[PDB]
Amino acid sequence: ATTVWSLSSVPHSSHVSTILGHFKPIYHDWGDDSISTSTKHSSSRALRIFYEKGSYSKVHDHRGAGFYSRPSAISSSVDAMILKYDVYFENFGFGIGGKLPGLFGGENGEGAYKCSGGSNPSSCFSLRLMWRKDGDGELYAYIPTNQESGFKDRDDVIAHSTYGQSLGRGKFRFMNNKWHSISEEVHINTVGKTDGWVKICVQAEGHSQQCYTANHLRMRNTNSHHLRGMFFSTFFGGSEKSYAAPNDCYSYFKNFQILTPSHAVVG
Repeated sequence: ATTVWSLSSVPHSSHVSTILGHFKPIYHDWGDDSISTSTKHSSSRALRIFYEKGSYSKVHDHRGAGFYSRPSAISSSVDAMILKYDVYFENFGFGIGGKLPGLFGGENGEGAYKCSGGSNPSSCFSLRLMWRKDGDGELYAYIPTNQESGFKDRDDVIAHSTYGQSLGRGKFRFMNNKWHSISEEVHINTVGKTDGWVKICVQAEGHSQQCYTANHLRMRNTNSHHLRGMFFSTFFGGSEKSYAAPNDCYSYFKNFQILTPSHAVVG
């Protein structure tokens, strides 16, 4: 597969706009106060996100960070994409869950950035990861309501009426105080079919790779929708205090890559 974009490290800068420079263009960025850089766990200077004890999505300060990234090298009709990155969890403390970066797509414009929170218009899909209780991982998908028959009753699905769908929860798990290599391979559906899929592999250093494949997915209902790039998103929650971070804790990200393999749907 062809690598169209990568980001090994971030510069040692106090200016967040410079820290995030090679992610650009970015859209709907937030969380400056949580963003810094660190070589504590790696030779490559990593993007570091701070989550203050007690923080979650609704807390005003130090609750994490978010932005959509659409590197210019990505063409406008990409139907298959692989996102890779390394993440270190420091002092987790996973509480009852939070967000991690994943891919997103949809319309070519602002419509693509609307699939989060309580919002799921027919302009986008988003495929962030989440951690959960005890560091269990999942695909956390904002996808169209018209999924295949019986979708909600799938063994790999914990559905929600308004928020994201939990796919594959517990099939991989995140470990405190370790690096993890993460890959998310996404092939969006043929329009008119539920033949899209997502394969996530996670490997904590020292341990065996664990992979989960979500197949028979619908991401789009129209042919003008495509994969657009990375939805960088990380914070605890959830929308209420029960999701508050139990600890002052930190995540570190390095070695970002986006590849574009040949599109291959699975019916």
